[PDB]
Amino acid sequence: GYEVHHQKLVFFAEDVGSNKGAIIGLMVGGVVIA
Amino acid sequence: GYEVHHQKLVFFAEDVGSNKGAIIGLMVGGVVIA
Amino acid sequence: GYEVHHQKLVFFAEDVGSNKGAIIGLMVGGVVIA
Amino acid sequence: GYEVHHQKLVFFAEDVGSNKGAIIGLMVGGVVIA
Amino acid sequence: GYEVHHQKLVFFAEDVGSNKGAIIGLMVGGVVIA
Amino acid sequence: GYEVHHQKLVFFAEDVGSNKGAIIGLMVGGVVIA
Amino acid sequence: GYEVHHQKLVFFAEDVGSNKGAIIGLMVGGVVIA
Amino acid sequence: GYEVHHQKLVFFAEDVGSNKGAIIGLMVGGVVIA
Amino acid sequence: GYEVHHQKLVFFAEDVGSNKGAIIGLMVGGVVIA
Amino acid sequence: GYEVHHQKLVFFAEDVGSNKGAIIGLMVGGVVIA
Amino acid sequence: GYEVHHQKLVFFAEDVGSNKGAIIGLMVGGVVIA
Amino acid sequence: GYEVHHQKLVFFAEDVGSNKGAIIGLMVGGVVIA
Ligand SMILES: CNc1ccc(CCc2ccc(OCCOCCOCCF)nc2)cc1
Ligand SMILES: CNc1ccc(CCc2ccc(OCCOCCOCCF)nc2)cc1
Repeated sequence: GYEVHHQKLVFFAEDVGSNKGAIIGLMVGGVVIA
Repeated sequence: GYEVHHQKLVFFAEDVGSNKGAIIGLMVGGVVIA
Repeated sequence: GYEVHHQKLVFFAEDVGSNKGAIIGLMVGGVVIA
Repeated sequence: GYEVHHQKLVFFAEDVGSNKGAIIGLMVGGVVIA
Repeated sequence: GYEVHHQKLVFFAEDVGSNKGAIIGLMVGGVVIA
Repeated sequence: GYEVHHQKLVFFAEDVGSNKGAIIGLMVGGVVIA
Repeated sequence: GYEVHHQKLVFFAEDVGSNKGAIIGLMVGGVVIA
Repeated sequence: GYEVHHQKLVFFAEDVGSNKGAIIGLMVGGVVIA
Repeated sequence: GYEVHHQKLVFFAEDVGSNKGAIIGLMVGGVVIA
Repeated sequence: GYEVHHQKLVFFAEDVGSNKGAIIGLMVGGVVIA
Repeated sequence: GYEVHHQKLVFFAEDVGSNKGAIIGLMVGGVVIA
Repeated sequence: GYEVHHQKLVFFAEDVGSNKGAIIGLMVGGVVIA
């Protein structure tokens, strides 16, 4: 009697342009110097 | 008698332009120096 | 009585253009100097 | 009574153009100097 | 009573053009100087 | 009662053109100077 | 004039014994059927 | 004037014994059936 | 004026004994049936 | 003015004994049946 | 003004004894039946 | 102004004894039946 479907997970749906910095979807630990 | 569907999770729906800093969707620990 | 289907996980759905920095979908540890 | 199907995982769905930096789908450890 | 099928994992679905930097699908350790 | 089939793993589905940098599907250790 | 040190992040400090279920330190997306 | 040191991140500090289930430090996507 | 050192990341510091299940430090996608 | 050193990443610091299951340090995609 | 040194990455620091299952440091794709 | 040295990557630092299963440092694709 269990049913799971059509989940959805997005990080950056739209466009990413002319980036000159640091774009990170998921970070664990770690250092960022933008 | 259980049913789950059509969930949805977004972090940045729209556009990301000319970034010069640090954009992070999910961070655990870690240091950021923008 | 268990059934899972049609999950979906995206990091960058749209386009990525003229990047001059650091774009990272998932990072564990590690240092980034943008 | 178990069944899993039609999962899907993407890192960069759309196009990647004129890149002059560092684009990384998944990083463990390691240093990036963009 | 177990069955798994039709999984799918992609790193760069769309096109990659005129790259002049470092594009890496999965990195463990290692240094990148873009 | 176990059955697995029709998995699929891709690194660069679409085309790769006019590359002048370093495109790497999977890297363990190692240094990249793009 | 900036200095950060001696941070610390733990998920399971003590012991984990005779587990018969699902113990997960950090989960993003994904389904768990315990 | 920037200095970061002596960070530390642990997932399971203590012992793990007689496990009969699923112990996962970090999971992105994916299904677990314990 | 930047300096980073003595970071540290561990997944299972202590011992792992008599395991009869699935112990995974980091998982992306993928199914686990313990 | 940049300097990084003495990072460290471990997956299983301590001992691993009498294993009868599946111990995996890092998994991308793929199915595990313990 | 860039310098990186003395990084270190380990998968199984301590001993591995009397294994009767599947111990894998890094897996991409692929099925494991322990 | 770039210099990298004294990196280090290990898979099994300590001893491996009386193994009766499958120990694999790095696997891409492929099936394991322990
Ligand atoms: C607030 N809590 C917190 C906790 C932890 C952190 C950072 C942890 C970390 C761990 C490792 C790392 O780098 C690994 C370098 O591995 C390159 C090996 O390269 C091999 C070439 F052959 N960086 C950072 C930050 C904050
Ligand atoms: C409430 N929002 C929400 C959002 C998302 C989710 C789940 C997302 C997800 C994505 C992928 C996945 O599985 C990937 C299977 O990849 C195996 C490929 O194996 C290759 C063998 F060769 N599972 C779950 C749940 C909830």
